[PDB]
Amino acid sequence: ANQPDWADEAANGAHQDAWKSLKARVENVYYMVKATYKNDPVWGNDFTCVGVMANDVNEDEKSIQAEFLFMNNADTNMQFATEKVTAVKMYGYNRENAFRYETEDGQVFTDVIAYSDDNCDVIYVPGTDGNEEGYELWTTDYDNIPANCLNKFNEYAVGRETRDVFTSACLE
Repeated sequence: ANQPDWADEAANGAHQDAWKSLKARVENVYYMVKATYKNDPVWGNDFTCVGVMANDVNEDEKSIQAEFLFMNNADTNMQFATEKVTAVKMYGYNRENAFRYETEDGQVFTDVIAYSDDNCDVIYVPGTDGNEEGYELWTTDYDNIPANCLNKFNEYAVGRETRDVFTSACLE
């Protein structure tokens, strides 16, 4: 199958619920505190300070409209954006476990939830089309990292070097 040992629905699916994760973002802001890579087609090159908030809950499509803040080398200050995100299935799952980001002009990019709890996610970025493979970590409070997600993130990102993404310094 060419997939990570953690993509195992029978074992891990109760903690890999993307649709529930997308909707959590409607009630609370999510911030990307750490990642293991620096160039993404969605975030940009040398990205930092990524966070999100969501609206336009569509149960039929399992999609939301996401508003991102983020920083990359395209500009010196905070940038904003709007994209559609849809909960989809990857690695042979019965139940949606993946984030399909869609740009206005139809570009699609899909990341997989490796692990999630009510206030955090660990998100995997397969990196195909020659992109960078790595891991992300998100929480509802950039000052406070939930330990289960951190634990899972350090485990799954083993052998990779970690770096900060959204810290307090982002909002001076």
